[PDB]
Amino acid sequence: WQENKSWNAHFTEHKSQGVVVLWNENKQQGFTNNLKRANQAFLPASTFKIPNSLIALDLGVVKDEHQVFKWDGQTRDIATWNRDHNLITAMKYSVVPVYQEFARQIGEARMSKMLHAFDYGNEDISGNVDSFWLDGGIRISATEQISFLRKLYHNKLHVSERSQRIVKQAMLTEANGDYIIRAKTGYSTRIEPKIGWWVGWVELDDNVWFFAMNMDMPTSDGLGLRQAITKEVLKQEKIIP
Ligand SMILES: C=C(C(=O)O)[C@@H](C)[C@H]1OB(O)c2cc(F)ccc21
Repeated sequence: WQENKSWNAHFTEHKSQGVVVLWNENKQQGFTNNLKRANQAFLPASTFKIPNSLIALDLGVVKDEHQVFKWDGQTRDIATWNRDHNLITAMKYSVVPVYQEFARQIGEARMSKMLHAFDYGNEDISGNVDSFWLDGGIRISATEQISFLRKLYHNKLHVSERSQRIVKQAMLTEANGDYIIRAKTGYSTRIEPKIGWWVGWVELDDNVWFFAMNMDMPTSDGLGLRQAITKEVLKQEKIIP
């Protein structure tokens, strides 16, 4: 691991504090601006939609990426949640109530066994089966997110190849002729410290760069900084133009 404190400039530019962790897959080398915070374990919030999706698909709770999960008719504050979703749109709009229902169907015994099989964070699902990743016991660090994502990239998690391919499709965030980003955002507001996450990877022609960042997020106004700050680091490191 190498520490690169120069990336703190990108946080300071926005009156923010946080960590970005990068992993160069070809070279098996990691870089971060803060070795301590890189290994600090936090609630995953909606980054948990990655493992939750994989488990739901492997147990048949989700049949495929086209299956429609009808809105339950309860009007919630995020307007895009107040409609029917499939796996692609539920990931895109981070539709908590869809994933809460998945978790109830999975159940606590299978959820716990799956997170142990995935070596996921502290493997502790204490709390409500349908909210432990928001206000229960599960904690994961940025470097732990990378370990998990590397297994997903290589189809090495303890679920089917199909489930892993479908979730990677559903993680698609950005693509152009220079790179592909597959990732998931998170926003942990229920338990201090309030933080934002962005975790995933950048596919290049001849390498993949895994990333996991989190940052203090005292209000929702800064959510776009999750991606912006990460992209400043990726640009500095010549991973994206
Ligand atoms: C869209 C989001 C994101 O891009 O983060 C957020 C708002 C969403 O996704 B999660 O992180 C999560 C958790 C909650 F308890 C409530 C809402 C969300």
